[PDB]
Amino acid sequence: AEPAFIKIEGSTQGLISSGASTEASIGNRYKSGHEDEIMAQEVSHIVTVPVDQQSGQPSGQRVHKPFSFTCSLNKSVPLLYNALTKGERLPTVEVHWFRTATSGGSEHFFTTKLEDAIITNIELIMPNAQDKTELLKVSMSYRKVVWEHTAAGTSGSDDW
Amino acid sequence: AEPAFIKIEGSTQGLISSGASTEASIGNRYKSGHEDEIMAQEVSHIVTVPVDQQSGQPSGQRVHKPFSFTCSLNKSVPLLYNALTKGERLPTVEVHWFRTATSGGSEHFFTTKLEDAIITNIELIMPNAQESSNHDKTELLKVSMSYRKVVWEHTAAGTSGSDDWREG
Amino acid sequence: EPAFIKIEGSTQGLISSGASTEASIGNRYKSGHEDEIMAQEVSHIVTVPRVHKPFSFTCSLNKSVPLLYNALTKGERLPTVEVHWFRTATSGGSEHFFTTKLEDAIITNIELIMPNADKTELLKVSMSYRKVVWEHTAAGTSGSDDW
Amino acid sequence: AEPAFIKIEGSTQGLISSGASTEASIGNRYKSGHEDEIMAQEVSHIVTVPRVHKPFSFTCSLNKSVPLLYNALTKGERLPTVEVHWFRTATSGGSEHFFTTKLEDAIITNIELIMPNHDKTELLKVSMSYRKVVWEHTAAGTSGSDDW
Amino acid sequence: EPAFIKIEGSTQGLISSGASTEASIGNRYKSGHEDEIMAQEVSHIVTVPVDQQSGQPSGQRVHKPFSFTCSLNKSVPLLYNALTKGERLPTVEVHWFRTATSGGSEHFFTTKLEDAIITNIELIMPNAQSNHDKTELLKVSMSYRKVVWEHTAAGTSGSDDW
Amino acid sequence: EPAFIKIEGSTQGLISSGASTEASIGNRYKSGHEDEIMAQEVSHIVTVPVDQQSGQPSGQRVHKPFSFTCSLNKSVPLLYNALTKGERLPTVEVHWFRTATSGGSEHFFTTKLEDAIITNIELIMPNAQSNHDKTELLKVSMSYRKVVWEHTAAGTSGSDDW
Repeated sequence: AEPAFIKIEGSTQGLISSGASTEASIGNRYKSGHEDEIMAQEVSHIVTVPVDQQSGQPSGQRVHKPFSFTCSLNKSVPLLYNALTKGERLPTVEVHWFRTATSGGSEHFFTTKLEDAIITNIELIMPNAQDKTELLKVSMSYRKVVWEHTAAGTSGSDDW
Repeated sequence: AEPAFIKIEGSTQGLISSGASTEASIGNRYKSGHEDEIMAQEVSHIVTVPVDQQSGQPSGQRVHKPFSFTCSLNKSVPLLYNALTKGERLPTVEVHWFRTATSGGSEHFFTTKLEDAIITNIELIMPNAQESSNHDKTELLKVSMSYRKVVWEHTAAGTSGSDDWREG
Repeated sequence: EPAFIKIEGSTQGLISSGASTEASIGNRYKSGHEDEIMAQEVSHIVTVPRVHKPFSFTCSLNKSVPLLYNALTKGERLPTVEVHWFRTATSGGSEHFFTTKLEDAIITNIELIMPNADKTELLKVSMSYRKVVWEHTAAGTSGSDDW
Repeated sequence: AEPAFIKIEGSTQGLISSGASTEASIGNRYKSGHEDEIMAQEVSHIVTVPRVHKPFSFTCSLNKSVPLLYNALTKGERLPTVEVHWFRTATSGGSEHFFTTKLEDAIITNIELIMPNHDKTELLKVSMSYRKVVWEHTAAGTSGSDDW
Repeated sequence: EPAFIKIEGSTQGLISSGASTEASIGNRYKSGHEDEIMAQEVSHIVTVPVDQQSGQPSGQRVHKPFSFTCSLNKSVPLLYNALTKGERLPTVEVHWFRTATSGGSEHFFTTKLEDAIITNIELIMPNAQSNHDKTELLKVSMSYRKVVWEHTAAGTSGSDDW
Repeated sequence: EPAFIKIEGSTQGLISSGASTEASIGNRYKSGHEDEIMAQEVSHIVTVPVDQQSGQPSGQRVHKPFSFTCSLNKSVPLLYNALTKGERLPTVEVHWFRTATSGGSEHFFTTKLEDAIITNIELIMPNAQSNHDKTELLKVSMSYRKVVWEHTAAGTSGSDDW
């Protein structure tokens, strides 16, 4: 699995992801290239339609569930706690997905964009220290999401 | 090897699986042959008959449960979200199952067809880089759907079956 | 080792016909039990607070599967479903040593799972029945009960 | 871990465990010595207070007593004695019998059969209530008991 | 590095007597602690009732059972007797061990219970599949009237009643 | 990568005093952090309630207890004292570490709690089968009235009240 990279813009704190993937921020895990992006080691997101469970037809509108990414303790974490606790809305959250390319390197092939996100949950876990880093799960609702397969040219979107 | 390939046609978006298994869509995992089919790494489906008591035998209408497949982030995924969000009815979903053949190659031996499918759930999960435990693995997209009719076909050996998922 | 299941249905006849032939299961073909389903798992519970619980076996996508769905969805009762259990014997081969048969079985659940995002897809078949008999064929002991 | 051997006597079917651990019954896992006892690969048992005894259970394979065990379960046959002999590695090379658990007029309450597919040999969990249990550390002299 | 526990009840005399001898355990015989139960596991919780939203402090300390896990040793029938008869155990004393400078084991911590009562005995024997060193396990859970914690090597006591 | 926690109590003073010294933890002695507890695990959640099939932000944020896991060290009896007596802890300070360029551990993050209260202490010792060559674990959970987060290496801070 290749890591994804997330650029976060805040209404109060500006470029929250600024310097997130630098040596000062993440250490020997430094990634040359995405200095102003958080490196996401996990992502999860669900979208659902309630169903009757008997006829199989929907029993209500679609429901968006929070978008989540997991990172380590990087330079953005104190800023993310500020946003969570102060209710700061983020006008843009943009995740860039990567895969192994022909040349051998990673290529950006997919994009997920959230508009006016709000952080609803931050979960920190340090696995037992006796190659892994502490984990920080950031969950977010939003007002609109757009999906883009950049390499093949397909996009879609929806409001919350 | 043993992934399945799924052709999806939508009543609004046409051939949703178009080009899903091409190099631009999935990269090094592109499979020449199934260009207009989604590559599915997992599949799950349940059909059940109520028993309802210590009585112990069938007691009510059978219930079909949603059919689901899991794929990676391919060219159709934005289209699939469009289908989920707009309630787009999918007139045909066709699953082709594969196994190792006599000669050593992959063989198509089973087919599952859905008629008037509707996507009810899309769950995206990316496992983490856990020091070569998830080297082979990729982000996964579990797509679930209900339908109005299913056909089961063992193409290699001749046997077929079918059933309707009644509305009421 | 796998178990082998002969299934006879009151509407579709020998449901197990050709289940374990190369055309049905591929390189997993077993050239002994052509007309039996090869079961990779089996589970069954009988309990008192007697209540029998459904008998279950798990197979892959073999040629009887479309017929098993027909039985389930149509409520076809199966007059006999017979399990033959095997073990490796003294010399070197597998020997049949146990049989469980069900009488007037009914399929109540079919759960299909494809794994591994080097094994095979799995299909769990669960069944009620009206009578079950057990018989350690190798040792002479038998038992039976009604539902 | 070494397996245990259980001698089960039933009020209707007699020595249920008779020949349970012989060549014809369990195959290459045949170990001569406990021919008239079932070879148990697992055991679990709980007693708790808010006394409450919970069922004693053992796990075996498809052996010659299993069809008889289903008869006991299905008819409610009271089994006047159930005796488990526990074994451990000794100073020398063989296993030594060091513990015994004895139940009086047990009743089988549950039989759960499971067969897995990197594994070996299907498992059958037999659970039973009882009217009295005796615990005995054979090697050291201490005993205990209680009624249900 | 297992713990070693001494148990006395008001009716049965030294319940842990000879618990860790060959006659009691066998090839796992470990000299020295002959009259103590060798515990392979221990678990214990103490808690304060919460009130999550507008949080911190909805109640009075709650003690939960102290439990240890051993094998089938000579004290087990004695423990079942204690469980079944409701025998009050005036003292249960746990000695914790760690790697020392010398190469041997050093006793550095003690947990004491006063008027303990056995609340649960769960016996589980894992499948012979391999597990060349696994053995039967016995989880014994105890209530008590007072617990004392002592870091013997460094000092520092603490205690509380249930 | 283990973290080190300095704990100050309003009744017992420097509770973490000598927690990581030889008398306290043995050959796991750590010169540098003598007056800090060594933490193997830490867990902490902060959340905002939301209207599920509606707009997101409803209701007050909810801070949840901060937790750390250590072994049986010199501070444990004091930590039990704080739990059972409700001792308010004016400062809890966590220093997080990572591998540096030079090869040594570097301090890069700090988490501080103000007026902490211990709400839960869970002691669990694993079964010494292979695969368990490490020590007993003690989960200490605390609520607090203020927390400060600091990325020391990069210059970011944030904070909140409870």
